[PDB]
Amino acid sequence: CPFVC
Repeated sequence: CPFVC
C-alpha cells in the first residue's frame, strides 16, 4: 500500500 500495508 502507500500508507502502511
